[PDB]
Amino acid sequence: TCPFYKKIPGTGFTVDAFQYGVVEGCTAYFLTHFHSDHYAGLSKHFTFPVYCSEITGNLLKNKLHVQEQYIHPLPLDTECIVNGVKVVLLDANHCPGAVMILFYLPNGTVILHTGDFRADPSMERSLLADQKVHMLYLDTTYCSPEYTFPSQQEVIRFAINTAFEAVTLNPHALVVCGTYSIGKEKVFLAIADVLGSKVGMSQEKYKTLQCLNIPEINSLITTDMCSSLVHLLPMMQINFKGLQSHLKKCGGKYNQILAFRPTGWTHSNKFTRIADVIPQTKGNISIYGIPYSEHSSYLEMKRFVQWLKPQKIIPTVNVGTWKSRSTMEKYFREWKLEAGY
Ligand code: NI
Repeated sequence: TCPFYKKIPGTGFTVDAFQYGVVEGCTAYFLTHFHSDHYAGLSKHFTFPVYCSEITGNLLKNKLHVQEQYIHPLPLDTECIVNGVKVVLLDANHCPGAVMILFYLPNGTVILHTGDFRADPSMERSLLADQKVHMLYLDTTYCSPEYTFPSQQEVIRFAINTAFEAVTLNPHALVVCGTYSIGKEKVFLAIADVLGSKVGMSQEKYKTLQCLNIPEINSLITTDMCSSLVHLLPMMQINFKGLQSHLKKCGGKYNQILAFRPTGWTHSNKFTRIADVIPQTKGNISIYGIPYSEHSSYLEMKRFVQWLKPQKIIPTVNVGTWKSRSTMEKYFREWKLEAGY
């Protein structure tokens, strides 16, 4: 049974609600982005209309084989009418194709659903600037003040400088980057670019990347592993055994691996600056955990919400425990009292 925080009142609409069977009274199913916890239940046998971005629609068609007749892609930043209701899709600054959705209810209520997002001050000059929002369905992933991490720009600067230094010292070092979903593509693209290489990967991952409208992509990726000195592997393989085994397969082309695990937040963020991050090393293998987040930090979240001044907030993440729920509701009230709405 579909939970309440996935239904939009006064509409026939649900958001990221594909794992509950046919939802009573749902006439349109919105998908905010192509991450498995959100698309869970879509497949080629789905026969209701799906509304989403062009990119998300590319992945539904090619990866999950959803039939074209049920995929309704919408352009960003454009007022659109769905089943008698005005909607706008906005960039969520999450993974490729990820959107927030503004719903203009027939009774005059305005609702913003963030999907997954990383709040940014640039959002204060989108189409959100122009009108009041009554209800906010908020990505509360890191809604607590211990959740700090650097900008994405700082993290990429660290990774490029690290990779470039290592490979310039040793031209026989291989760089490996972990992945388990879309998002965070800048990590491996930035490093390949500084090294003058293409990124090598499996056919299945290359296929996924060909759906994402990245400019000049045919210039940056390849399935020819032998022509590439940046390789992508599944995240699960980014450990000493997995990497040793990979290094065996490269046929004595390489004698060292430098590997990156982009995580979200880890507790080593409570102590160590990005500048000061160090790898775990065993022999000729080193592994760096880097905190590349595609969700709001606590401070970025707070600033967006205090700018927006919603009358009601409904969290969409960390909803399963009373302690989590109580924690979030305390922060929302602090924010409201400090800013005066
Ligand atoms: Ni996500």
